[PDB]
Amino acid sequence: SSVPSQKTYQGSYGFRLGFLHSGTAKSVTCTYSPALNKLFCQLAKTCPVQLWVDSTPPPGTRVRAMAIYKQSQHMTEVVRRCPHHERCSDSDGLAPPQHLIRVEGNLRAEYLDDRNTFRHSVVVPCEPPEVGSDCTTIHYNYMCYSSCMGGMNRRPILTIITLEDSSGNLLGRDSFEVRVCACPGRDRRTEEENLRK
Ligand SMILES: [Zn+2]
Repeated sequence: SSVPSQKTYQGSYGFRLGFLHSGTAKSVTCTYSPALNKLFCQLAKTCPVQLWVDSTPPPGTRVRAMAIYKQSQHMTEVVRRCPHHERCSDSDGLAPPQHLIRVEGNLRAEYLDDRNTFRHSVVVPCEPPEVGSDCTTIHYNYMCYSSCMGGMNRRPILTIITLEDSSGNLLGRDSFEVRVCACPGRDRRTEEENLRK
């Protein structure tokens, strides 16, 4: 399948992602490494991602998330749940069982299977920040381990977040690598040490 662009693009509204500072304790379920631009998270745990804009986009703007393989030799392969997890009885009523990425706690989430590329994505309406806040947050879940056989199979993935208008045209784009693993704090520490070495 053709490969979606991963080029960072702030666009007219100054769109970019942000992440909370969670640390690398053994108790951490989700931690983001700025040095690696990489999120480490446990299976099906809440991953809060901040959406930042310099100016408010029009009503009907939406935010889409999609996973692609990071490595050149695999980026044409659709990222999907492995044969085991796609048959898990863990439906939330909205997400198709094949989709790796879910949005948690948003009843207006929509899930797309692209008719031409067959890629999966999940999209929600963009909303203005609440009273007293400067950004909005989306809660994502990753429903397969990076290591799952017959699925990601230890291959790294990227999540691409796109800001879109009501027709789906591109307004902004940002991305981050993801590792879904049992011990995100330990793995983030290891990979940051390797990068230093
Ligand atoms: Zn799996």
